[PDB]
This record gives sequence, structure tokens and C-alpha cells, in this order.
Amino acid sequence: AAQTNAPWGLARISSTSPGTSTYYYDESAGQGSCVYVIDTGIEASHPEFEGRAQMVKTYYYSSRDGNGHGTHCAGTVGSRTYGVAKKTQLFGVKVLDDNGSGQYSTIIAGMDFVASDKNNRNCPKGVVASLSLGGGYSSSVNSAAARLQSSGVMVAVAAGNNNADARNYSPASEPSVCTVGASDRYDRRSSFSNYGSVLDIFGPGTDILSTWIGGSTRSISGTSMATPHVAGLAAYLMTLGKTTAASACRYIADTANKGDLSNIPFGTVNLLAYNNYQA
Ligand SMILES: [Ca+2]
Ligand SMILES: [Ca+2]
Repeated sequence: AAQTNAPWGLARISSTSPGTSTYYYDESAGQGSCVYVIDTGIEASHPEFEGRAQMVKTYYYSSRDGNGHGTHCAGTVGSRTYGVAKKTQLFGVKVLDDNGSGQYSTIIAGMDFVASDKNNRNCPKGVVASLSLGGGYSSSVNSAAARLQSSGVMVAVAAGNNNADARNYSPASEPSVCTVGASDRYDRRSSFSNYGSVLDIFGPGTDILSTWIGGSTRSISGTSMATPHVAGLAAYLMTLGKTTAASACRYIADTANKGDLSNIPFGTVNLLAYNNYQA
């Protein structure tokens, strides 16, 4: 399949080179996989989700996404126009309030929820969790991410937007998950992207068009706009049978575009998520 005039990030993950406009992908499109978006929620009614999104848990008074952040991230995973995995099932877990903030205890609960809840769901191609969030280092938060991974979920987390070593941020610094940095359309490390030895992979994160609340769309930037690219790619590869929840981050790194990025500090991987699609 080919989506012409795709958002640059989708085009980028299906090319060995920057500057293309077409997103090439296998038409299976992550069908039969499930991605939990742990965030501010998902506006499941957005036409772009085609009924494939639903809220499954909230830690606040409502399950509504009153911010937009979670809806944007979910859109990059699996919306029709803006998504990597256009036929995946999306599950919303609202651990962040409508200002985009959340307590560590709640974020941990949300992770533990997904580890259990997946057993109530029909996801024959496997399960992914996308965590576009984080704060300062916490062993408790890291441990929760490690548990979720261990339970058989592909966990992808944002590296953070501090232009610093991700070792001092959680869940970014948990080694056993997939820690995602951000790049821009000219293959530069995004100016804000964290870096460091803990990063597994980079994804498109600067000027990312996706879904927004009120049935709208907008372009925003962050390591968290890169995280769902990798989560969606994982789901896509899992549907294809190329890899598993336990091994997908490694597989993505194995098959990444190598050395294409600039302003990568010594000691940080120079690896850009790539679907290696051959028609
Ligand atoms: Ca290249
Ligand atoms: Ca890792």
C-alpha cells in the first residue's frame, strides 16, 4: 500500500532517505494487534479512528480527553490518515489529567492495569503500550514499566524533552523498555530531544501532524510524537509476524536506518525507525 502526501514522519519511516512524501506499508496495517495509549485519554469518536479506538480505564472523574495530547499520540499510532498502523485496535488509559499532568502513583497504576487488562482482550498479533510521558528519575516508575514489559507487552516510552541525558528521567531510564528519541524532517536530532546510552531508537518528533480533540487535527513536537511512531511500527511488525513483544525493540534497532542523523552525541545510538517495506 501507498499513502501519497503523507505526514513527513510516516513517509520517513518507510524510506532510507529523508525528503519523501509517500508512506509505503504492507496493507495488513497492524490488524489483529492492540496498542494501549497511556496518556490524557482518546477522543474515540474522532472519525479518524473509524471505531477502532475505545477508552478502557480512567483515573479521573471522566474518561474524556480534555487536553488533546493523548488523542494526538493515538492518532500517530493508528488513525486512518496520521497513523503508522492503520488497522490496529486502540485502547485508552487516562493516567494524565486534562492539563497533561499526573502523579507517579497513578501512572504506575495505569501500567499495572494494562498488564492485567490485556488478558481480557482479543489481540492475537500481540500487545503494545505507548507512554508519551515522564518526569524525574523514579525506581518505582521504572519498575512498573519493567513489569509491563515482562508481562508480554511491547513498552515504548518517550526519552523526554530536556536536551539532556535520559538517565535522569523515568520511565525513560528503565533499560528493559524501548526508549525513543525524536528527530526532525532534515534528519537532525530534535533540538529538545533527550539522548544517552539508554536510548534504543529515534522516531520522527518535530512538526508531527495528527488527530486532536473536537474532531480536529494539529501539528505539535516532542519525543512523545516519536514514541507512537515506534509503538505503531512495533504493532505493524508484530502483525506481520517478524517479531514479538519481547523482541520488537531490538528488531526495530536491528533493522533501523543507521547513521542518518546529525547532532547525535557520542554514545547515543544513531538509529532511525524504519519498516523496511519491500512491495
Ligand atoms: Ca540513509
Ligand atoms: Ca532499552
